[PDB]
Amino acid sequence: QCNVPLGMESGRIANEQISASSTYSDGRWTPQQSRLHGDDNGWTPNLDSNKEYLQVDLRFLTMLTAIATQGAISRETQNGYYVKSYKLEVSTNGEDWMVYRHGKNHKVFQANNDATEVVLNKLHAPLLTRFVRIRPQTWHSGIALRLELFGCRVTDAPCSNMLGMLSGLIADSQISASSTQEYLWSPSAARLVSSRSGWFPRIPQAQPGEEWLQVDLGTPKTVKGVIIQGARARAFVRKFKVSYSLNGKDWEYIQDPRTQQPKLFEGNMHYDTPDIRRFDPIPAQYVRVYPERWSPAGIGMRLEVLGCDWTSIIRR
Amino acid sequence: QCNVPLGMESGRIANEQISASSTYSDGRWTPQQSRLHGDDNGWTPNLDSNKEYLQVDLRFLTMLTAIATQGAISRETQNGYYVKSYKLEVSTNGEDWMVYRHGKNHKVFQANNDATEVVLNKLHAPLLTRFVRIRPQTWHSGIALRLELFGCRVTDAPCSNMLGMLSGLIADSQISASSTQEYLWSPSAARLVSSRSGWFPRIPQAQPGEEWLQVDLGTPKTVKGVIIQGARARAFVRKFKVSYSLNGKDWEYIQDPRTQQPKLFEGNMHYDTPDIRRFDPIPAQYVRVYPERWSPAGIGMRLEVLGCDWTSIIRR
Repeated sequence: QCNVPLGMESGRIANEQISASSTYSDGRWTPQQSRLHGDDNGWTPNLDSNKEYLQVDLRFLTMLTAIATQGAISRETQNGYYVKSYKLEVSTNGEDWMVYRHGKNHKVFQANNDATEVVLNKLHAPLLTRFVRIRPQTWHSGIALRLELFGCRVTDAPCSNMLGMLSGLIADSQISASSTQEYLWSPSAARLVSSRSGWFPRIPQAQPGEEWLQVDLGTPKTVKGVIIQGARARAFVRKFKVSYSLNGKDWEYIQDPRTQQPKLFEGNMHYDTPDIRRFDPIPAQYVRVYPERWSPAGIGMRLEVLGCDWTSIIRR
Repeated sequence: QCNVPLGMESGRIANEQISASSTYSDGRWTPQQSRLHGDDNGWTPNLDSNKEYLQVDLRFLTMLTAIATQGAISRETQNGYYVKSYKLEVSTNGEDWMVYRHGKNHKVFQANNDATEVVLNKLHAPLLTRFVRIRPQTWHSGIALRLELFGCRVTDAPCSNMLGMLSGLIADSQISASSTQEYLWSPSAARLVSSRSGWFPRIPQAQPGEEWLQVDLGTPKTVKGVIIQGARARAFVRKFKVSYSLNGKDWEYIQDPRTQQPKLFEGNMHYDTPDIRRFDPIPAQYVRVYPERWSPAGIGMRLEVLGCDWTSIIRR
């Protein structure tokens, strides 16, 4: 299951992966002291306010499912400090941020009640991200924070490997679309995370079923899912269908077994925070994502395909 | 507490610090024989009248809180002499004098009833001064006086040091005002005690809250009070507010916690006799005194700031 400590306490998250908006000026409450069960104070900002944050760089896209926090007792004075509530803010690139929401509004996490006890919060909806910010909203005596993050990698699941949109392994020539906003479009614009724009059809406010992004994997693969992202009025896909082809001639949609019709996948709720959509493994060389509904600003999309190698050999 | 003998009996007040308007012509009743419990006569003037005085130079600004007197018995004749009542007159410079008052009128201190006993008078209101004159009003047989003075230094209190208006440590460039009566004004005019004039705004009969004197301490300091003085129709401030700034950008007034509004400090009742106004210690580099009420002759002011060094380090 996806609830493994990501490496604050263990040290797997190295000191340099931990930063903050600021730190207490005497240098005794650095971001690097924010490790859960740490024995030397904790992180404390320059000023106590709701505009400060602790930031963890997880290096690569990671599933985040839970957060645990403590306050800290001062080694110098024995005074206890703890955060009573915080907001969560995430990013795939460090520039584009999403404040975690519960329905319409920002989720306010209830945190500590003392300086020693661990308080764990499970996300009601797990989160694909790289950068994590904890932003204290209320505190006792002052802000002090020790932290653990919980989750897993996408590739922890079997046959899940990112097939090469993000990494560039899938070349520009292998990425194509029904139409593009600009002509002499660069196919790299459609790459999950690494792109700084996105694929936009000629009129992003387009017609359902008419537009598509196609990935040619170059050889047949076992395809088990996609990761969809919006684009940099924010543009993202809200609903989509997926079709696939082994031979480049015949296509099929992934079916909703319950409805006996092409499956309508849920898209994104934000332009940056991506969403994983898995499905029953299918042999395919070509995959198309067909946007059906989108945000008010129209279709904008970055994408990655998930799977592994295919075997045309099935035993008899 | 501020009731320590200032050095008449101990000899801390040296002979040269003691003088009088005159002395008995045979030289056997000199001002230097006016020390409490002295064993050789006492001070006696050339003529017995209410126009004579004994004068003590305390050298620097000193808190005076009590006076003790005796008469004296003649070593030569065994006749006893004592002062029955006296007035008190004080000065910061030896030129400008204030007769101590009780309400509207001069305070007449009741003194001795015999030649041997000590009679102590506590001032109903303690007094910041340098020069002290005892002026006998009534006497038995004749004027003879032995004396002790009681009080303390301002710097006996913690974090109280005069920050450099009086001494010149605070340079002319660090002293400024909202407006001045004369242009090409010398900032040194505003220095507590050492100035022989004072700060006057363009129209000393001015509008409340409109005028101010500013001291720039050159670095942030812990500020714990001011000493205000009038100027040389006598000009002095009667009521004032104090504002302060750490960063030279943001200002705050010292608040009256009872009223939740800027504190209205009591000013002077005389042009020369200064008054100490302490407050809760605050970090500041810049301090402004804003006159709100003043004597009929308008705003006139000399000033000193009180405090000590600041530490931007507060332990956590």
